[PDB]
Order: sequence, then structure tokens, then C-alpha cells
Amino acid sequence: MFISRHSGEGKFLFIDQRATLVIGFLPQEILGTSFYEYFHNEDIAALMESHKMVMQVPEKVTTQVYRFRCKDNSYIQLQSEWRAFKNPWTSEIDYIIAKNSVF
Repeated sequence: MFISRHSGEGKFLFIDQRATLVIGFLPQEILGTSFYEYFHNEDIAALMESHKMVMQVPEKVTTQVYRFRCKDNSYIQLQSEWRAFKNPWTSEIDYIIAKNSVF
């Protein structure tokens, strides 16, 4: 229900308008941070494996429904569709598009 874009490492590069109402973070506090900073302890291992497969195959990867820590340090449930785009000259990832559905 909100879109974010990340580096190959998971660092937030962009968040759209709709996210602050959901996760409570303003853009300037979340941009530059890794998305490993917000994953619930119960889900970070499974989400890292999804991040691995995203960096390896040029295909959509849908995560499990995971918990994302909001600004008040409570959690919300998200399911994200991830896809990385590699630069054809350096093989580096320009960004990973993240479509985050909220529950």
C-alpha cells in the first residue's frame, strides 16, 4: 500500500507519501537507514534470505507477512514485493523496488 526503494544493501533510498501515516517515520528519519533496523526479531532471518534471492535472480520476490517496527516501537504487519535492477555496465544494483502491502 506504500512504495519504498532500497540500495543493494537495504538502505532506504526513497519512501512515498503514504508510508508515514502507516509506519510513523518521517522520510528524513528513515532514509539512509537499513531495513534490517526495523524487522521483527522473528522475521529478520527469513527476510534476509528473501533479500539474497532478490539480489541473485532478476525476478519479483514476495516476502512472507512480517512485522515492521513503527516509530512508537510497536509493530505492523507487511508483505512486500521486492525486485532489484542491476546496472548493465557495472553489474551493481541501482535500486530495489519495494511494494509494501499493509495489514
